[PDB]
Amino acid sequence: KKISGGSVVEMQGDEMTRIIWELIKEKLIFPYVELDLHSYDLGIENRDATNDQVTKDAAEAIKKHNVGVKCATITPDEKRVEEFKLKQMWKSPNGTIRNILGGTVFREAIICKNIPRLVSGWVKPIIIGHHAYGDQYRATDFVVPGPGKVEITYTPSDGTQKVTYLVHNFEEGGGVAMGMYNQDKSIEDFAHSSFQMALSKGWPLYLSTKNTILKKYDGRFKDIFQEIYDKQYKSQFEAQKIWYEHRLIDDMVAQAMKSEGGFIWACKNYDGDVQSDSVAQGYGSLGMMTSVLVCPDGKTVEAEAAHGTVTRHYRMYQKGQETSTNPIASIFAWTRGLAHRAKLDNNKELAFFANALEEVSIETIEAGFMTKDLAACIKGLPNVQRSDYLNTFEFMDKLGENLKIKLAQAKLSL
Amino acid sequence: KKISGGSVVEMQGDEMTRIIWELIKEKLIFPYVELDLHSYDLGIENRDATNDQVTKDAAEAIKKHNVGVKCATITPDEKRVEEFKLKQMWKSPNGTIRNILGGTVFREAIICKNIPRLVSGWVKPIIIGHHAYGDQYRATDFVVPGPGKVEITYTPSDGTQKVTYLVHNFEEGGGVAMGMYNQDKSIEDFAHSSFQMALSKGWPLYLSTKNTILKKYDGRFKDIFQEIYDKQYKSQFEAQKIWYEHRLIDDMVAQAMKSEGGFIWACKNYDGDVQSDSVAQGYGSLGMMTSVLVCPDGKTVEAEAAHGTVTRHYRMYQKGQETSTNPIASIFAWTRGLAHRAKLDNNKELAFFANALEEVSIETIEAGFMTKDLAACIKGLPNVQRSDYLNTFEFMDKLGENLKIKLAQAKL
Ligand SMILES: NC(=O)c1ccc[n+]([C@@H]2O[C@H](COP(=O)([O-])OP(=O)(O)OC[C@H]3O[C@@H](n4cnc5c(N)ncnc54)[C@H](OP(=O)(O)O)[C@@H]3O)[C@@H](O)[C@H]2O)c1
Ligand SMILES: NC(=O)c1ccc[n+]([C@@H]2O[C@H](COP(=O)([O-])OP(=O)(O)OC[C@H]3O[C@@H](n4cnc5c(N)ncnc54)[C@H](OP(=O)(O)O)[C@@H]3O)[C@@H](O)[C@H]2O)c1
Ligand SMILES: O=C(O)CCC(=O)C(=O)O
Ligand SMILES: O=C(O)CCC(=O)C(=O)O
Ligand SMILES: [Ca+2]
Ligand SMILES: [Ca+2]
Repeated sequence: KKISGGSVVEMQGDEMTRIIWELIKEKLIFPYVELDLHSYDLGIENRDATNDQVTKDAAEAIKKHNVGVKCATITPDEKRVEEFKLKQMWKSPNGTIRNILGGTVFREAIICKNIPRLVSGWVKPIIIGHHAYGDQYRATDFVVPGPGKVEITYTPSDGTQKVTYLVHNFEEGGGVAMGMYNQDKSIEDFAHSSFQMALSKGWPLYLSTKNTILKKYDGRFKDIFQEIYDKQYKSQFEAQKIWYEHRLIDDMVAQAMKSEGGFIWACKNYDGDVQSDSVAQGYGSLGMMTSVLVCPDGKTVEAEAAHGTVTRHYRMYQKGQETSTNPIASIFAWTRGLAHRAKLDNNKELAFFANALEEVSIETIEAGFMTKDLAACIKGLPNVQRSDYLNTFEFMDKLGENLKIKLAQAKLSL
Repeated sequence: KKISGGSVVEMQGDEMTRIIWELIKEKLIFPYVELDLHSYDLGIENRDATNDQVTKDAAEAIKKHNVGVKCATITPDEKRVEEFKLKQMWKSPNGTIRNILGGTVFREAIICKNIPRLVSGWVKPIIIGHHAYGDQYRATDFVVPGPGKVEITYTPSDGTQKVTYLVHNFEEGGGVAMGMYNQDKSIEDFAHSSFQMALSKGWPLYLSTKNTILKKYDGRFKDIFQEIYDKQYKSQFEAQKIWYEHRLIDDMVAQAMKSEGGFIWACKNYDGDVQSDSVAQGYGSLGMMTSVLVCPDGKTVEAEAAHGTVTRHYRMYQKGQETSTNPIASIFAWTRGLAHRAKLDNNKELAFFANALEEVSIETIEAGFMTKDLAACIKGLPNVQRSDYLNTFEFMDKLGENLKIKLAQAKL
């Protein structure tokens, strides 16, 4: 440890990403960077032991220190309750954190020149901002056990009126029902971040909704974006020869699929969650994408890997079999977090380190050293041989070597 | 107008699809087929005129006659209300029809061997069955004007305690809120249709949900599928060497993107709606896809194009400008409906005709006569010249001749 990093909130995860997380710290961060590290273990076991209170604490710590880096976590269902002998099916730690912090989640592929895409046309990046607050992650769902009436009601805080809407009358048998909601202020912040991101990149902005189907719910997003565009941002867009356009999600996914890339895609929370996986895989790997939650203040960020804990690879790890799991997304959670840390503190040595590690990661892959997913992009999956890639440790070690070299050359330079 | 078709419900649409619809009847269907045809105009003007009653009437007619073919329709938002001077913002006719009929919507790309895909890997078809009932199409959404409590309650029919849950307490400002629901029986029918489709195609089946997030709501879909699989179709799958698996939707879309295709994808209503467009475009055009609603009765069917009315091309049509818009999906709405009609009536002539029109459509494109979208698939869009594609009228004409030849050559 030499560079003085400052205050960072670290959230430990589960399964294969927890393995990779420790390797990143040991071989990449800790040798070169001293951090005041506020560490919260979001491993499923510690969440169960704390009644998921560690998750709320971690989110409050991020508010305090303005940067956090999160490892992927298990969101348990019934099967996970049985697997770990959990007390309850805990809520997604990502939902909990994003709903405490608010803001927009920006996701973008990590491009290496030698890696063929699955989608032939994307020669420019697609950047998905997605609203981080509300909707399905805050929803209230339940089983309808039998016949009866489901209603949803709104009571203003003065208690002077009540509006009851019929959801469904279940005449025969049961089913499921759910309420969900969003807030105007959170929607307004989301539009601002989306418009500002478009201007920062010089790219057109598209917002996707279902507003033809949900006329009030999605119509509110469409209206808030349009009001804020026509008032504040529309001339700035024209000055850069870019535009803002609302599209139906149906049209939007087809346009993106056939596009060349090079646009900002504003998504509702659920669409951004799902489409970012399609996009990341389309550029060739879920392991090559960045995800940063940018809070409305412009000060606080949470960087993360958007993919999951890679359970299938973890099961092989548990048997001693070789794994090749792409660490790049998890590494970029650290570099994006430290880069923001550096900016807040005007720390040039940290800013240099964060970019250096990003450069090493891409250069290493472009020199032919990669995990199996990326070799599968170059070859076909059925054509890949063991000699074509590196196991998770071998790849981390190669990154470690090249990082030491790159930082050694920087010190020698000038 | 020789072959006797039987009874078919026709639903007329809007904008560019409406133009193509009448061309298909004139140049393709009516010369070779006589039908007992119950026509319902779902064009946005007639729906307004009838206060949407025509949409429910058409759905009731499909229940009666077991087959319908639907042109794409406008679902109005505020901008459409002003455009057409509408009385109300009408609900989607597709939502209305699907929730009356129930069942599963099956969507599959129409493959021409000369058309390159956007997605490198898919050499086998992807069939999305999607639940036709409930969820977002049946939702109750509203604006929250200001601070206050939104709650959701369940009052059982047995007189027992009413159950109340807090949705959100808005502490400052307003927002939006929505209820939505689904029914056990509809989910069970959706499960059975999915398992049977996989066995009939010999392909593995995947169900995608968000059940880690919606634990009760999406958990019910996952539990019902798993229960019906274990007790009913499991041994049949193993005999055919296929399998059923639930995946989270995040994993599923990425798995699908990198696959070679060749599976049935069971989706919830909203996911199937959206993913079907991404899959159709990935095989290279929104114009090449079949969409067939299969009702739980095993009898009734509604065939449609899954895409919209193509407003942008319609606006150019309104200016007298040349357009190239892909009719194939609107045509396959006709062929799929007639094919089902022919199966119900055991009409071997109608069945032959329906297949022939499909073969003609594919063979025409495979010969190099295609609309602009398909030309763009081959050459890339910036490289497409005018000599590479036929305009919408030209393309319909070329299909009409190849059809006339294919049936005359079959007269032998
Ligand atoms: N950000 C988050 O905290 C987050 C997000 C999503 C899911 N999860 C959680 O993760 C757990 C597992 O979910 P899941 O199995 O649906 O999905 P997953 O962990 O994302 O992995 C599913 C598949 O995606 C591929 N993959 C994902 N990340 C990869 C990487 N870094 N390198 C190489 N391949 C990668 C692998 O494909 P192959 O099998 O073909 O090799 C893997 O088997 C669940 O408990 C879920 O709740 C967490
Ligand atoms: N089944 C239905 O009744 C249905 C389904 C969806 C939407 N709609 C309705 O249709 C209206 C417009 O929707 P939208 O503009 O979002 O999408 P759309 O009408 O489906 O088409 C939008 C874009 O998709 C491409 N496209 C769709 N069909 C095509 C075809 N047959 N041939 C060539 N290209 C095709 C065109 O791309 P390019 O612009 O690049 O040429 C078009 O501009 C709305 O009122 C909506 O409610 C109806
Ligand atoms: O939190 C979860 O359960 C999944 C999160 C996810 O898929 C995402 O953030 O893209
Ligand atoms: O009914 C609508 O408004 C849209 C329908 C749609 O996009 C679909 O059926 O896939
Ligand atoms: Ca996701
Ligand atoms: Ca659709």
